[PDB]
Amino acid sequence: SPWYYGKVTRHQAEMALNERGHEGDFLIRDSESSPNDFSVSLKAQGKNKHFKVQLKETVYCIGQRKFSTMEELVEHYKKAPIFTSEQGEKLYLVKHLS
Amino acid sequence: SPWYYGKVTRHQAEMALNERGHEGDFLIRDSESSPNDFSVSLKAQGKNKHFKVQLKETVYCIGQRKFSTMEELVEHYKKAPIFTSEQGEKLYLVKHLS
Repeated sequence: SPWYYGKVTRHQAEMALNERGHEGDFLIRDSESSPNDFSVSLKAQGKNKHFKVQLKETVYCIGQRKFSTMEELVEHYKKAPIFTSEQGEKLYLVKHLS
Repeated sequence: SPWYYGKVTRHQAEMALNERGHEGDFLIRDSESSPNDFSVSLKAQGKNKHFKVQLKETVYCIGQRKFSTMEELVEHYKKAPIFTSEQGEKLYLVKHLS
């Protein structure tokens, strides 16, 4: 993800912008105040500004369950059944078709 | 994303499972019936079963706008202002801090 600078703090973002930033230069970093979100830190008018960007990450929903990644979904259904028949027959995922 | 097989149709998934699939083998493909979602196609009990997986993709929210990717967010704010002061001074993103 080329658009992401680094997990630098608000203060560290300012230090970088003060050292080598110019009008309109920006960086995108993890938010300190809200660790799962981001901040866009911008040099403008001789000052540094910070804008919060809230992330609602991906949700994979199947039946009544929700997973943040497809890998998690897959593993879950190797240990718990993805379908139980009415005869109680539990069907599980075993491995990917090559 | 190693977990994704391909944009094969329901019928093509069955053909692959019939040709070389065994009990518990599965593949994850785009859904035909709902193109932005997925389907898990599983061989179990000599039969092929298909399970819908709904995707709510990532949302990046900043102010009053929502974007599906950070790249889109960035481009948008190079053409429209990310902040307008009360003097009407429009601040835009220009480029990434190296």
